[PDB]
Amino acid sequence: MKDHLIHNVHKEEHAHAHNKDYDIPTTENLYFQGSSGSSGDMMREIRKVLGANNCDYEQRERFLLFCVHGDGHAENLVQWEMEVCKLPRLSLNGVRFKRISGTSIAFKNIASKIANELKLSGPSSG
Repeated sequence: MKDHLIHNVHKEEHAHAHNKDYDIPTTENLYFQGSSGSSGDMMREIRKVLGANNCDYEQRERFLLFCVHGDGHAENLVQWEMEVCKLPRLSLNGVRFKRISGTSIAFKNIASKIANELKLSGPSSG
């Protein structure tokens, strides 16, 4: 069971709401929205961002990739896993950012960027 044939199905919808009214918990996890097709593309696209930001990743599970950023040393280094999943409630591939190690500051400052590239929501701390 190997995908030998290519498949490019892009969709474009103009139905959404522009409002800043969300309820985020106090836990240590960030949320984002902005799928680029199917749960698969997510992996491909996402990874693309890392490579661009001199960031490496270690695939663990079919829908699990160990993302990591490296600038110069640990202080700047940051490890986080990105799992791709979809729920009926939100009905939108919810990409959760789990900080395995490193620092919050860098963990966020970088989390905000990745989103920009993946045309993801891009939530901030207000």
